[PDB]
Amino acid sequence: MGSHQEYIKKVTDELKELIQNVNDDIKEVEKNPEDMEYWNKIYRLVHTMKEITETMGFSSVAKVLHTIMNLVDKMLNSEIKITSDLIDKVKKKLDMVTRELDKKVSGSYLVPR
Repeated sequence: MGSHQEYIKKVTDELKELIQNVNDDIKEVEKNPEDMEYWNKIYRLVHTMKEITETMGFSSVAKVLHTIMNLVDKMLNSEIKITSDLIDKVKKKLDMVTRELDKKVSGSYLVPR
């Protein structure tokens, strides 16, 4: 393989740090739901996670991050508004990214082969 494995190693653990930063930011949104500055950060950090899993080829993982992109994009506009429980949906999906990385060693996403 004509690729640097050392790069993939870094990107894997930077993803855990990114999940930590976003879940810490979501704590401050549970405090201030209508904080568009915090949702600006979370959108752009989840964008970086999405780009990572798309460049790894994981469409199932990328789908989870792709839901957050659309979700938070709409939060920026008062037309849709930020529901308190909806912030918990963002959090729970972002929590799931770690548990979805747990499948990364297997790769058997329901298909027989």
